[PDB]
Amino acid sequence: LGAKPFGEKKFIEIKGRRMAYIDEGTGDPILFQHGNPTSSYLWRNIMPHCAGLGRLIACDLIGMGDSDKLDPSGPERYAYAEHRDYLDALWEALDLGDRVVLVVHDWGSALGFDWARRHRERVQGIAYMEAIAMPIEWADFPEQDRDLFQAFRSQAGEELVLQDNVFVEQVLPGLILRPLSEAEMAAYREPFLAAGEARRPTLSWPRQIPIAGTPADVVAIARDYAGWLSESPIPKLFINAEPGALTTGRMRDFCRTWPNQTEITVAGAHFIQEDSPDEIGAAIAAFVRRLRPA
Ligand SMILES: [Br-]
Ligand SMILES: [Ca+2]
Ligand SMILES: [Ca+2]
Ligand SMILES: [Ca+2]
Repeated sequence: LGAKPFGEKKFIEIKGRRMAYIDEGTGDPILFQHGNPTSSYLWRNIMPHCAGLGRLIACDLIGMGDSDKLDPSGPERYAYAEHRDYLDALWEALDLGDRVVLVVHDWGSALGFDWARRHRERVQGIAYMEAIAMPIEWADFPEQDRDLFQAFRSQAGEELVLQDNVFVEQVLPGLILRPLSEAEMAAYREPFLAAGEARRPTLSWPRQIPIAGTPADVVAIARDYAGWLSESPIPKLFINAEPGALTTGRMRDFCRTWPNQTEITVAGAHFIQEDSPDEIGAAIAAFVRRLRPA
């Protein structure tokens, strides 16, 4: 529990942009990456469990958290390839070394799994949850939000997201089992208080999801790391959720097939970090300890 952020935000300029992140401690980094429509804040009650286990880092994706907005912004801004271009340069700047443990969720898993494949030699371990593990079909998508997501990927997505901020105000609270506090909702809605383009990142993300073959570039990237992950001996901690949301059904069947993997299930829907922060935190800290004996 806790509405307070973990650590203090530091800033660094990337491709003329300036991105925000948390960088606490020393040693090999334990990289936590949030997805849509959150920020580093999502890991505020989990990162504490890893204290003294390494350099704890949580980056705010471009256009998200305290990171700068891209401008001009529009229907083509914030696609996956653009977020990766900024995340790659941010991770390079932070001098992470070659024994990085990745802790990912949602789009962070898409970005994390991809970076991991491209930089496999540098990856010590991967702890993932409610992730985009492979390209999917609509039938694999959580039914309660299926029509809503098909709507984000239609001309109605602009009104829903840019005008009404649906992903932050409806999706987020809706996929967390416990009632959030006033301060916790403030921290999540802060980067998107302004109607219009400031919220563009939270609409471009659902349009990037590799569902029913589109978009093709993202599908290919996901087909890429899913293939790789299924055969990689890199240690993995799969934090499964009940009832879970995204990583259930076929995708979960698939993830349960990955090598050298430890699994645990915690209570939660999608943004499970809000429902079982300590169960998740404890597990990750244990995972890292076994990966870093001493
Ligand atoms: Br999304
Ligand atoms: Ca070293
Ligand atoms: Ca429908
Ligand atoms: Ca709820």
